[PDB]
Amino acid sequence: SSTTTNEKITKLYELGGEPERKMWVDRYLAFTEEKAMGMTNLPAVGRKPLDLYRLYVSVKEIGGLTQVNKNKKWRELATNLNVGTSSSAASSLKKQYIQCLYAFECKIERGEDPPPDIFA
Repeated sequence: SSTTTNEKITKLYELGGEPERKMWVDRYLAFTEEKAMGMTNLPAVGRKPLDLYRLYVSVKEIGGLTQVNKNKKWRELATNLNVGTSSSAASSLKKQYIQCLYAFECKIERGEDPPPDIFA
């Protein structure tokens, strides 16, 4: 069945070269453990684990967060990360995409964007 990859963390697939993404990704995990939402793997897909980095660069090329909500990009990103592309893969990756990002989307764009003199 679908289920989640045996990989709880994600910073593992990137130890050097991506200090920015490994940090945000490490925080996302520290965020899930913060509310005890799941000390185990949860935002993992069929094959590969989270792939937040590959999903972050893909979502940007996709067009944004709103595009992946009405442009049938759920099956696209699903095919980009190799998960199935059949049917349930899109619906699964859809919930996994929002589970991974969404709250993180605001924790990566809103405020994260170089404080535009934003009250600072």
